[PDB]
Amino acid sequence: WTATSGSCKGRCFELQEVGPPDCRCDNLCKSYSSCCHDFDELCLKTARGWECTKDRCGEVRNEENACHCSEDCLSRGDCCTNYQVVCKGESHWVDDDCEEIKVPECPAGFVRPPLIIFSVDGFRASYMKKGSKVMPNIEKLRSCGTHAPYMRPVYPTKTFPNLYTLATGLYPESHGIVGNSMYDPVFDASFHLRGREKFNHRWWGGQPLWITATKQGVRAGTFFWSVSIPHERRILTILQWLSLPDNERPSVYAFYSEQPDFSGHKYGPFGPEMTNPLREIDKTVGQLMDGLKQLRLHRCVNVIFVGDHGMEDVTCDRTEFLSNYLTNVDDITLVPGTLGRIRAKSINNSKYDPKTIIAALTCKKPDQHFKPYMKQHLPKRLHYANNRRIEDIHLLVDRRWHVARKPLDVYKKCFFQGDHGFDNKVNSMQTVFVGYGPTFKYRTKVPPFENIELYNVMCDLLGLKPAPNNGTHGSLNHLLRTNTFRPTMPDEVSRPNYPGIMYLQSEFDLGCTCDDKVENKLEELNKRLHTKGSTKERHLLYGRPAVLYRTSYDILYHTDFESGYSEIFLMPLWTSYTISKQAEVSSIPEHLTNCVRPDVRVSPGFSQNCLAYKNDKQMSYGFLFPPYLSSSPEAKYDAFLVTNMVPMYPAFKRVWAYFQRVLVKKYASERNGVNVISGPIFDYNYDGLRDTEDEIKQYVEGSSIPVPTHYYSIITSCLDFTQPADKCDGPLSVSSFILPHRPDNDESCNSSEDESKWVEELMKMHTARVRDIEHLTGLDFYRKTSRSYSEILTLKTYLHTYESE
Ligand SMILES: *[C@@H]1O[C@H](CO)[C@@H](O[C@@H]2O[C@H](CO)[C@@H](O[C@@H]3O[C@H](CO[C@H]4O[C@H](CO)[C@@H](O)[C@H](O[C@H]5O[C@H](CO)[C@@H](O)[C@H](O)[C@@H]5O[C@H]5O[C@H](CO)[C@@H](O)[C@H](O)[C@@H]5O)[C@@H]4O)[C@@H](O)[C@H](O[C@H]4O[C@H](CO)[C@@H](O)[C@H](O)[C@@H]4O[C@H]4O[C@H](CO)[C@@H](O)[C@H](O)[C@@H]4O)[C@@H]3O)[C@H](O)[C@H]2NC(C)=O)[C@H](O)[C@H]1NC(C)=O
Ligand SMILES: Cc1nnn(Cc2cc(C(F)(F)F)ccc2CCC(=O)N2CCC(Cc3ccc(S(N)(=O)=O)cc3)CC2)n1
Ligand SMILES: [Ca+2]
Ligand SMILES: [Ca+2]
Ligand SMILES: [Cl-]
Ligand SMILES: [K+]
Ligand code: NA
Ligand SMILES: [Zn+2]
Repeated sequence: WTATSGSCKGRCFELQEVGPPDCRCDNLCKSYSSCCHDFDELCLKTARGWECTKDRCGEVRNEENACHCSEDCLSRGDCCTNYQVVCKGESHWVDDDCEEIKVPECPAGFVRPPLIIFSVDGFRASYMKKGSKVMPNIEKLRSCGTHAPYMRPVYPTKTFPNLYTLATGLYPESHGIVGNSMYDPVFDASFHLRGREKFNHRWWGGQPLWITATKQGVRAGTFFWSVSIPHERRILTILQWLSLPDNERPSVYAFYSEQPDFSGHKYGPFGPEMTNPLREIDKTVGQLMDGLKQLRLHRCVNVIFVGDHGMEDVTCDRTEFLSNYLTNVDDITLVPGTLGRIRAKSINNSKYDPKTIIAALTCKKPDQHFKPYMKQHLPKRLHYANNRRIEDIHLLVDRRWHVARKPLDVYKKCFFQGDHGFDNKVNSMQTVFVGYGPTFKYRTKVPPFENIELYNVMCDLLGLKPAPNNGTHGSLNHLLRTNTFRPTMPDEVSRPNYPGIMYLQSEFDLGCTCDDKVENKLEELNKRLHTKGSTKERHLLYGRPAVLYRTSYDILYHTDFESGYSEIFLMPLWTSYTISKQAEVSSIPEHLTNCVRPDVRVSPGFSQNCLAYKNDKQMSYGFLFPPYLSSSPEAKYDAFLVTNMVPMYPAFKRVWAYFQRVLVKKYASERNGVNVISGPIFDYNYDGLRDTEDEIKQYVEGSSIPVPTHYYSIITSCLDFTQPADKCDGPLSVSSFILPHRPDNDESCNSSEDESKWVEELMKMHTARVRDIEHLTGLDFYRKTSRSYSEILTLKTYLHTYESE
């Protein structure tokens, strides 16, 4: 019920929302069907349009008009945005030369520069260059302020997940808005774009920026706007709030445009009909900037122009149908389109089996345009699994395609030419970032970054402490002139032991053998020095990683590599080695094919054993430092130590051996040397975070050797590739991966072919940030470099995406 007989007199676009049954006057009342009877008349005036004309200048105030051109309008805060241009001889903001804003130039009574977020739906990154001739206001913000060539959205690349990620700094799996449509099985409730369930606060987790501000005594505008409020009135409303008295006036605001998304769905991303919507958005930016200039705020406010996601070419004829794969198609519910999510149609059907659905969808047609996954097997960089609202079965859809259940779903619902939602590394899904104002840098270009990082910066801009989030605070300090956040490196929790030779060979009963019984004072002192760390500066280039949790581990030194060996997990947490451009690749000699050697620094009780691998018919083993890259025949014996061994499915050994034998050397040739850090990851509950011992679901048969869910590598070199990796004076360059440790290669449809046709393609799909590996391992990397900590934070968030320009 609503008692719509109240009135909006003196309450238009009120900031405090009122409780039913009392009628509402706020910027969402229309969406709730709750506005007072007189809201249109009083709050949505349109008379005489949105621009002053020569004949209106100095008019007698008429309160019926949409905006004003009378002499009293500046003190009332309600002039048309072009008033000073038409009536007082001023220039439009876009026509003024740009001039560095070195300090905030704010009216008396402003305690801090306000922040205005101008958000645009569907604004693809390439529009900034391709549309620049028709967007002069936007082009000025871009060239004069701080800009990235693009900003990476979160997966799925849909509207609600991305706007709420911008507002919270959280991945969708943590904030709870995991699509535009959702079913929550604990609530037994469905969330949709249309309708009222989405207004229930239980869907929306974390803490959005407007709440963070309000809790810390910084007042906020209401961010949301009902679709029927025209853009001109949204801008006039912001400008009027900015004229409130000091104690009532907000410091943070948002504008939202449904364009260019709305037209992009109809016409495709570059349809000739797209020029007009871009023109219209630019005009809206111009109205805001002219309006700020009238209020003497144009060199006081920080403005962010940001998009949620891009737009791709997608038509009805590029649809794959599950009815062409499944016998049982009526026993499933599909969330369809640019991703798929599958669950049982009925919880009472005991003949539902996910294994058989997955198998019927795997590599069945030669050009198949989607790939099925159990959600825990999705690339870790997507962070798309730890939420009961994400269905176990997921379909990753190729760019330009849709998936649907049956053909009748597509013609009883071609209309559309654009859509979005695909993998967030796809070029067409990238969106925009520009920052302009006293707190941003002047004429500065910054590298691409992820939208999860912006909440921290918006908090910095307003002097707020951010709520706990998935950004890396300090990684975007290079965007800011002032208000930088200066973090300290985390303290190491566990210090290592440095074991010497403590065990005789006969103390070990591991069931291992090696043909190594082959015998010098020159070379003996030498090998002793290598075991005490004499080559460590070559192989550990950025210091040892720090262990940020409580555990027992040993540092082990060798000629060609250094490791941190866990006594609890019975394997290295990390293994570090450097491969120069000149390094040579060799084979594993015939006599050493099955060689595994006891490590006399590490007790039998804290070692793996060969017998377990023999008896486990599914599990084999591999090595973290590759025997192929040994510096000499004698050093090669170190690579077969039981302390360098890790458990590997034979199917995974195909991937790992090609990485180690072919790819590492290729990268050293291309990059002028590389430093490699490799290791295991355990994430059995798919939360993106290091497992404790009691979370491990699988062991090598009959032993306490835990099986990793994934294997990582971090590959570092000099950004100036004219210097070798091991003698680099300046910034670094990195690429990393987190490969799933699977007992089959079903993910790779071309795996019966030679590794040269499919392994590198797998690795590119599973590209990762250093920071992703940090979360998964409890390790902290790059502790000892010549670089500033903020620069290192930026390096740790880099993602190598393998898309062209
Ligand atoms: C990205 O950044 C975020 C934010 O920093 C990281 O997420 C945090 O990670 C922590 C660990 O997973 C987690 O800490 C736990 O908090 C529990 C209290 O949680 C409530 O309170 C907070 C604070 O206000 C709130 O934010 C939470 O909100 C979640 O849940 C509601 C719905 O209930 C949602 O609206 C919201 O979207 C959010 O959901 C997400 O997180 C939850 C987990 O909290 C997931 O289940 C969802 O799928 C979704 O992803 C909550 O309202 C606290 O109770 C925990 O303590 C347990 O564990 C410790 C171990 O130290 C143990 O000592 C305790 O005994 C206790 O265990 C008991 O409960 C167990 C389970 O019932 C039981 O088995 C035991 O036997 C015990 O009885 C814990 O400290 C923190 O909540 C989240 N925060 C958010 C916002 O998500 C995230 O990790 C980052 N991602 C990456 C990859 O780095
Ligand atoms: C989602 C989402 N998440 N966070 N925001 C706010 C936002 C954020 C950000 C920021 F700075 F982060 F970039 C910028 C702009 C907005 C406003 C978005 C807006 O104006 N739209 C119209 C209403 C629509 C339906 C709706 C109406 C009402 C409600 S609710 N449940 O809050 O009443 C939800 C969705 C949602 C889109 N939107
Ligand atoms: Ca959108
Ligand atoms: Ca985990
Ligand atoms: Cl969705
Ligand atoms: K075996
Ligand atoms: Na295969
Ligand atoms: Zn859209």
